[PDB]
Amino acid sequence: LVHVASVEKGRSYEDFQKVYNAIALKLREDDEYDNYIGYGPVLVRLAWHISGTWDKHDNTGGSYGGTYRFKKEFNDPSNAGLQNGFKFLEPIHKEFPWISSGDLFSLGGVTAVQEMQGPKIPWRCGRVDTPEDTTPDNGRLPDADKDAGYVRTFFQRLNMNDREVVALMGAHALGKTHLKNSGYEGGGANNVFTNEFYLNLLNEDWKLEKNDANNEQWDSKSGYMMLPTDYSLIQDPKYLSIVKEYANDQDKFFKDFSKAFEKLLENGITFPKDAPSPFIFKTLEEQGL
Ligand code: HEM
Repeated sequence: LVHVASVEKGRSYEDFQKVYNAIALKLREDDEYDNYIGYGPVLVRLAWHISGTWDKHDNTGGSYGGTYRFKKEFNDPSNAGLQNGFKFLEPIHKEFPWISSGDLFSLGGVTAVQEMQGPKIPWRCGRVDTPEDTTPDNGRLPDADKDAGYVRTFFQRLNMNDREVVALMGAHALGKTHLKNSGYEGGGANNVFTNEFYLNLLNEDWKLEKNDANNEQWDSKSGYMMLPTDYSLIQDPKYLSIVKEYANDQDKFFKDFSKAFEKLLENGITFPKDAPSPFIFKTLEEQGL
């Protein structure tokens, strides 16, 4: 199964920077969502969930086909709450109807991370919408109530190693859990990209509590929380070493996150040898906008 990237006809860096800017401007404007968190975190989650269906064994799923637009994937219980991100992007797509759905969803994630003062994430175009029958079945996204062994094994399907996994999980510094979406409640409600996930794991006094949905979670008196899969990163000796590294080196975390997140967004896609190189978008701030 081969998915070859194909650049939207006649489009170049300037076209994609315009789309970036439209998303970034809307992020700034629609700032009231989720008690003033804004849409940044839910867009990062959307990019991850559309990519995280990938299976290295047969090259099914992944960001290429834009299949989240189809009912089966849109209504995956693991995707509860992402409709809010989809709605955010819908007027963007109407203004730029030439962009593919996978390109839009993935670009949304890049734009959100950058606009939240995260690292630059190189991004490549050319995902092509594929038909409804290529939509992966539900159940390929991970459970939260599990341990380190589960996390490790799970991410092997996505061709991610221990360092990639720990880097990617740092995105949990963003946003929050919502009881109605996932059965977990709480979080920092933060919309600036930092390495604070690692600092919080190492520095907070964590208590194992049961929430209103009857699920266990780790809570601190500061008001932070961790999922069991989050906490597993300090229970496993290999993960713990990497957690400590990122807690003590913000730049290293940024660099590793950028590489891992691009890889996540590109899994399953074959780029022809004459495909454009990756784009690095300027932020609104860099443009003076
Ligand atoms: C074992 C892997 C993972 C599990 C079990 C997991 C689980 C969850 C759950 C249960 C929520 C709360 C959803 C809700 O209630 O609204 C959440 C939120 C989030 N996740 Fe993960 N996640 C995982 C990996 C990742 C990765 C790899 C990324 C990105 C690189 C990511 C980014 C986020 C973001 C940004 C939010 C906040 C969304 C919001 O504020 O609306 N997650 N995750």
